[PDB]
Amino acid sequence: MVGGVVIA
Amino acid sequence: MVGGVVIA
Amino acid sequence: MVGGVVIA
Amino acid sequence: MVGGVVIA
Repeated sequence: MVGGVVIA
Repeated sequence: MVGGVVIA
Repeated sequence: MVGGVVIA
Repeated sequence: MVGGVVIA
């Protein structure tokens, strides 16, 4: 699993 | 700005 | 699991 | 301004 999140 | 990332 | 929240 | 982030 590779995963990523942003709130900008 | 909030970020995060994983493996795995 | 990867989660993120902003209030602003 | 309130932010939060997690794994996992």
